[PDB]
Amino acid sequence: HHWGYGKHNGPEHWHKDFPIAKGERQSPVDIDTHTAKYDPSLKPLSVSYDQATSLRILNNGHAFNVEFDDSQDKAVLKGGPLDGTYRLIQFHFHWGSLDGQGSEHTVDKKKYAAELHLVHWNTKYGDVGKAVQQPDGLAVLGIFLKVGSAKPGLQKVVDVLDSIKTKGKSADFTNFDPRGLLPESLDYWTYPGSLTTPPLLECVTWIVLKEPISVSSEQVLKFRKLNFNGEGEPEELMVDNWRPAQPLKNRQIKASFK
Ligand SMILES: NS(=O)(=O)c1ccc(C(=O)NCc2ccccc2F)cc1
Ligand SMILES: [Hg+2]
Ligand SMILES: [Zn+2]
Repeated sequence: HHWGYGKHNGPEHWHKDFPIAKGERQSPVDIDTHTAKYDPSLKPLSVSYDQATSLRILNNGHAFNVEFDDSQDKAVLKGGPLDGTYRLIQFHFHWGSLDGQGSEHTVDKKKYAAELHLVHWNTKYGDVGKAVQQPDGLAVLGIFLKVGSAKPGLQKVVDVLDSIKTKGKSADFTNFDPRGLLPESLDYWTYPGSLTTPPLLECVTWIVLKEPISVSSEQVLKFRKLNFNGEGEPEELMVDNWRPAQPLKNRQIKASFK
């Protein structure tokens, strides 16, 4: 039926309705640090989230998204391997039922507890709808989460999860600063890829940060209390909403550091 992460409609079944699932530039991938090429020509990342305007948070049945006002250049990503300006439209996470899994990307086969995706779209295309149809329409900043100390900046997100427990629920989420979710360093790996959920469009330039952020066990626990199902339907805990690593094929992962 509609896609999910369960036994009968999970990643291994997506190819039936979305042929692109077996394409040439699918994500996520495993980052082999020893074969990644240090590219000295990669420019540093430029993150300008000072004028970011969050609007709401919603449970779309696959994860929870915090949406931002992208009507104009308020929160943008430039530099790195990007040509142009990409506006932040939303961010979400992928997590597991256990601390030893949750990330989509792996580093030397190592899985993290979760993964944050800050989704941006190329402004030269006018709207996200057009951007998804282009090979460089999207730029997603990936940040690994590992369990340890608490992340203050993540707490506001954690506190409101009860208001959006089931599919379809949304809550006003204004004045949230995404800068509180960034690690100290902006060193990254980059490669051409795709959305990790259907439609699985290959329109993404992936930028994965080397340094994970730490979140407390209690914070991740709250992610695990969300529901895939809507109100009044049988409870299915939202956990393990991650796609396993895809083959790298004819691609090269570049690194901005050595
Ligand atoms: N996990 S991830 O790769 O960062 C990712 C980022 C954005 C989307 C998205 O916008 N989906 C909706 C959507 C997009 C395009 C066409 C139809 C849709 F429903 C999905 C996955
Ligand atoms: Hg595309
Ligand atoms: Zn994602």
